[PDB]
Amino acid sequence: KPKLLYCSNGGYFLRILPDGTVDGTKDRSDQHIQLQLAAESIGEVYIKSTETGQFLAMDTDGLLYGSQTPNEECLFLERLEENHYNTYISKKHAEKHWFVGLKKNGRSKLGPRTHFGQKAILFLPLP
Ligand SMILES: O=S(=O)(O)OC[C@H]1O[C@@](COS(=O)(=O)O)(O[C@H]2O[C@H](COS(=O)(=O)O)[C@@H](OS(=O)(=O)O)[C@H](OS(=O)(=O)O)[C@H]2OS(=O)(=O)O)[C@@H](OS(=O)(=O)O)[C@@H]1OS(=O)(=O)O
Repeated sequence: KPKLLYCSNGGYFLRILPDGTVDGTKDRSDQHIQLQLAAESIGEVYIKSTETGQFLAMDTDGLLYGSQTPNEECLFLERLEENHYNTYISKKHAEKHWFVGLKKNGRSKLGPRTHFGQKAILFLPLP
């Protein structure tokens, strides 16, 4: 079943738009925020648009984008927190510790600027 991913940062909702831009919006009633993430392995996720069909990917520059094709850059790893919010990692760029993050202006974040402890790094699934 669907889920909205609520970022603690500014109270936005991860949004994959059809062109492939990933940002957050605070208009919970929007078509593109509905997200469906399936576990493809032990603590390994795939978040994907319920509407457009595309995927959450992060290129080798740290920019999260929407991909048509599930490809090596679509597996983020889930990791529950102490406060019960998640934290998704790029699996291709784990080494680096590049996460999924939104800024307080909506602009998605760059993997090479996601540090453990940011309020950006935390997302919390809602129905
Ligand atoms: O463009 S911004 O809007 O982000 O304007 C701020 C630029 O400064 C950064 C520097 O990078 S950082 O060292 O990793 O922080 O971040 C600092 O300011 C932003 C601005 O907020 S805003 O909502 O984007 O307008 C804060 O970003 S955010 O994560 O809060 O959204 C940074 O906070 S934090 O690092 O994430 O905790 C803040 O730095 S700090 O809190 O003092 O450490 C760049 O934003 S950043 O990449 O998100 O950090 C901004 O330039 S950038 O092109 O947006 O990256």
